Amino acid sequence: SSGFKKLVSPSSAVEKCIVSVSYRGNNLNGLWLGDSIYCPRHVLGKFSGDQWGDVLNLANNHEFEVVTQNGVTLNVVSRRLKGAVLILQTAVANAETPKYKFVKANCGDSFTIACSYGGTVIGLYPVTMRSNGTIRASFLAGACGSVGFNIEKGVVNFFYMHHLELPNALHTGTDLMGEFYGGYVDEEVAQRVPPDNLVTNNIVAWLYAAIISVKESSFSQPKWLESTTVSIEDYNRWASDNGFTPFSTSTAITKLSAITGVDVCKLLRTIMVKSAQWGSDPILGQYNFEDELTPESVFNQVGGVRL
Amino acid sequence: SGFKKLVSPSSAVEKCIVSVSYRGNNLNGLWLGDSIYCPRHVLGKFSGDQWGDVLNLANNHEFEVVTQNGVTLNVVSRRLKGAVLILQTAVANAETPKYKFVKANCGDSFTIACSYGGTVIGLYPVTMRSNGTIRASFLAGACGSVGFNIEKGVVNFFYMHHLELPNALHTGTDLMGEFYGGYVDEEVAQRVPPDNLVTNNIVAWLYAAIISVSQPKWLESTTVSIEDYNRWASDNGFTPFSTSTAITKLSAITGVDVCKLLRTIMVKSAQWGSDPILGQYNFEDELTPESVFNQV
Repeated sequence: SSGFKKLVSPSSAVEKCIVSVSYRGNNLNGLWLGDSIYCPRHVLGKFSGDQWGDVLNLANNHEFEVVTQNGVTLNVVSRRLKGAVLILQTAVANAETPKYKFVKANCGDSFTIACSYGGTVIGLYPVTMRSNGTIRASFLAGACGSVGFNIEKGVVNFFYMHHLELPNALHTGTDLMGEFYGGYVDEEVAQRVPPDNLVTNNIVAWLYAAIISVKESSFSQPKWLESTTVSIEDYNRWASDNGFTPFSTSTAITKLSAITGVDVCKLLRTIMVKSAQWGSDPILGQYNFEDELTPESVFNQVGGVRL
Repeated sequence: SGFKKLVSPSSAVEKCIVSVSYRGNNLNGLWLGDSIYCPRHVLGKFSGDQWGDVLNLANNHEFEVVTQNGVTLNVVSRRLKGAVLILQTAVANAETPKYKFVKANCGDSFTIACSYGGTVIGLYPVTMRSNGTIRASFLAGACGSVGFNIEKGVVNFFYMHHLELPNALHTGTDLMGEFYGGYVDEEVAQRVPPDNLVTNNIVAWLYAAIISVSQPKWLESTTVSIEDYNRWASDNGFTPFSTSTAITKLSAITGVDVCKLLRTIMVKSAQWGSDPILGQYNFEDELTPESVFNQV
């Protein structure tokens, strides 16, 4: 095991914003910021297609039961839909809304999931936005509405809101503008589950981690680190045909290429070599690629290494 | 997997983390009731028997304690408890959550409030290893950072950072002041015993696999004795198995016996093969049985 962890953001500023939203026997989590509550529209019931708007018109404000964790019932005074997200307006604002921002997550981007049940955050864990717009989480009945976020420069960044479980340990949701990741629908129908490639830039960061942690107690470089390079332009051609995302320039990647000495390309060739066939000498104890440790996460933890 | 290594939420804990500065020295503290718990070495480097004499020379006003809100807390009395220093604040922390101090056992996992200057900048899970150490993040958070979890509405505080070892290893005490693994707060040579793989956690991980799916391509159909397995354990770098309520329950969710799993470990241990378990070719020993049961 390494000293390079998949860090989670502290949840103080988010917990204050999570509430439960109930509508005619349906229950899930909502996100309270200002005088707006964001939650998945299916709290309205098992609908589909163009039914939502009609259902909303027929639904009534007072039928939406919203309760804070402190046991306070909030009154709803207006309702609307943005994409697959229902935004309920509260009579009074959340006095402790933090500085926040709705951002769209890319492939590889990592963030924290506030696993919630009944409006209460019961746990946290990191996840990465896969290539097929899904994420690998640990949700249970009622987890719907849980948000994905991180904290950067004192601003809460909301990237995700959980909507449903696509069979087999997979889940999907929207950003906070209401746009589903990928293009899956909040329905119980088809699961055209697209390609989930292994993120290349996270492998690079992870390899830079193994190298760094190995150098701390050895003189010799890892027995799996190739000496021959390959081109950025070249790796991609191989990636698309083998299930790997396209390598992209990253300041974080740069930062620690200049610190370890190794070059990204020696690492890329390593990916090819070990992908085609993994030897019998593990990287950080593993005989399989680590896909969710990001360049930024590795760089931020490197400082703690004994010089 | 859709079993994950869970981290506990931190709001309640963040309201109790503070900044404790002394004479040049600086680190984190835990404020509960009207007490602040922090490592005693904030006093400086001392040994054996001198901590007590050193404390008596200190002026409570030399202890600068600041909350995350920037409020300065006035220290009114002090004491030592094991390797932990405890300061009394003029006022009680009116936002003290229900809590309990518990000693973590080998294999227990909890969350580290990665803190610097009294601020939690991140969170990460760790597990208590057989030798009394925990593999933290290279960015482990300053001394005083606490390890905890939440169970049935109560915050359980198990650990506090005291000293760093190479390879991101750390150790410290419980909140009663007792060191894990018998280490001491001295920058001196100390023996660091073996870090064995946690059997009980491996077992829970396997069940998570069975459930992630018939009887699997590597599930082994043969059985081993418990005392037989522990026999082979003490000389292969493994922890002695000790069944619990959580384990017993996963064994009921699957028909799979616990001994068939103990077998699968022995086999895969000396020679794994090319049959992956949860897309992995190595053991995951940090996913506890309670955590797996809770995720089903």
